Amino acid sequence: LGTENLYFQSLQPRRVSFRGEASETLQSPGYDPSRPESFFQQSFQRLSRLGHGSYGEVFKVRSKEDGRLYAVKRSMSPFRGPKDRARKLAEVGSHEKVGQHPCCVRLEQAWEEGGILYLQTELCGPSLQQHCEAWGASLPEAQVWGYLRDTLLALAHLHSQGLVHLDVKPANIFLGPRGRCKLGDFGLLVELGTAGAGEVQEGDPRYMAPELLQGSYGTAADVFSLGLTILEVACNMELPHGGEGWQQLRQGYLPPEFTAGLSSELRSVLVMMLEPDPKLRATAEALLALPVLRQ
Ligand SMILES: CNC(=O)c1nn(C)c2c1C(C)(C)Cc1cnc(Nc3ccc(N4CCN(C)CC4)cc3)nc1-2
Repeated sequence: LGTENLYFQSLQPRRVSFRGEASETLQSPGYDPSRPESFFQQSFQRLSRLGHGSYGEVFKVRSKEDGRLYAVKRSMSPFRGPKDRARKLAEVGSHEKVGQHPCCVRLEQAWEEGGILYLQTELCGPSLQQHCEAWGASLPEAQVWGYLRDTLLALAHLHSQGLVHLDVKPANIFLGPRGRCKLGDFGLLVELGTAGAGEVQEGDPRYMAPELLQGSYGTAADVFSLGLTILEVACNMELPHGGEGWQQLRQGYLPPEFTAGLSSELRSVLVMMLEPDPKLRATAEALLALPVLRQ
């Protein structure tokens, strides 16, 4: 990748896909390629900004094609070059590899224009982080068990295919109707056994599995991250980025000032998920087999 001819070469949208229909031309009611506005500008009603960061922005939109609501994630600035472009496009690939699942945020379509990547997904509710902020307290365990089960279902789906999300956290879990949720943000997702060697994009340090400090990547890392995710939302407990507390949470410590009110059942499951040794840590499939996590 770091050596292509025409390294610097950079107008109308091109579909990004699983090599099915695409590579392809896009069309839409409201879109005329000879007008200078982008496909995104012409083909959607932009309703609000749902999120933003160094990556770009996510908008709530209404599609002019079907009049339905979606989210569109748009990258910040034109591709830096071939490696940046490949890195960003790989998020679409990760969706293709994951495939559709009721506990994963669904990708509807993706395209690039003018060096910008656009991912149009289903519109979900707020993140679990945002939900906890609105609640202003610990979530009732009845809510927690549902979110735990749904995100475990998502992880089992990824893990069965040798995929690791690597950034499981409340901010990347989105609420659905009637108590469900979905795992999203596949930007850091990796397929084990494929380079880059030291497949090095790092998730949020608050939720990182301890074995990742020595580069031991595996599906078990996601189970640990989800354990801390659920601990945080069930206890309204801020997680340390580092220091003594960060180490203790990775040595089996459950702070009594925060966790004394957990049911024995939920505590028991969290201990399984937070096991420091990834070889001993429960798998998502194994957790989902526990009667307490049944349908
Ligand atoms: C890197 N970022 C993302 O992947 C990402 N961020 N958001 C906010 C979304 C994504 C996805 C996973 C790519 C797609 C998506 C799909 N749906 C939502 N829904 C949503 C709804 C409401 C809100 N809020 C409403 C109240 N507000 C003050 C803003 C937060 C945030 C997100 N968010 C998103």
